[PDB]
Amino acid sequence: ILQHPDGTVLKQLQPPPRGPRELEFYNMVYAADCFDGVLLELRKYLPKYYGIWSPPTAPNDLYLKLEDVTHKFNKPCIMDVKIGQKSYDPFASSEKIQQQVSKYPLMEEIGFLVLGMRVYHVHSDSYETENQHYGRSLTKETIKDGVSRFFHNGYCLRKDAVAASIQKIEKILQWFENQKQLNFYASSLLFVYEGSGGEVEVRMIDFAHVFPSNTIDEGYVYGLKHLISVLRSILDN
Ligand SMILES: Cc1cc(C)cc(-c2onc3ccc(/C=C/C(=O)O)cc23)c1
Repeated sequence: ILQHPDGTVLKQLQPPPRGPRELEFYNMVYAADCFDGVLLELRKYLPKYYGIWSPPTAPNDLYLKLEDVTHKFNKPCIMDVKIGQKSYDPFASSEKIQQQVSKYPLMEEIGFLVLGMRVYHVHSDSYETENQHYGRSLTKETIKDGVSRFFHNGYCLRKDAVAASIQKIEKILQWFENQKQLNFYASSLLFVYEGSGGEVEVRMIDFAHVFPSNTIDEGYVYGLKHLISVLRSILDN
């Protein structure tokens, strides 16, 4: 993720087939001739897409130019949460499935995985960051506290941002409960709230493993519902 002063991020296409699939996902959703109500609604929950971008002198080098969802924040607090029971896709080999399940064997049980967070602390005027190993450490016993950490600014628990997050996730959940044409594996929700101020963003990202489907995305829904339940329990802290 390259953050550009103009309010965008550049995301480099991952190696094939992942990068190409993500490009084609954005292209389908943001097709200027799209009249599919499901895809038109989905746009609300993605970063705005500004098309494929390559350096003037390097057409080999493929990026997605995307909206920087954090741009309108002063001190953005950022959490990336992978959603679903499976982070392997329907065409994974047995080895690929193990690779993926072994990354976090609780994925089936919990339905989400914190990929990281960046949390502004007011008292120190500083950020604390958690990496992939944080979320992968979390168990049924510690997931609630693990998520809570995102909404603690070193003085209070930001229950406003928690409530706002539930409300925005609910709209995404509603989108998933009214579509049976896409299934999303290893995709994430990006949570942003203002650390320095009620603004909150919850957007879907990471579409290297979105596939056509004829079913509800039950794994994604499970994850959304479990994540909401956790956030809801945090409101009782
Ligand atoms: C500073 C910072 C940190 C992180 C983790 C994400 C972002 C971020 O802000 N707007 C973002 C928009 C998109 C993506 C990735 C999209 C994809 O994989 O499809 C990431 C973003 C910004």
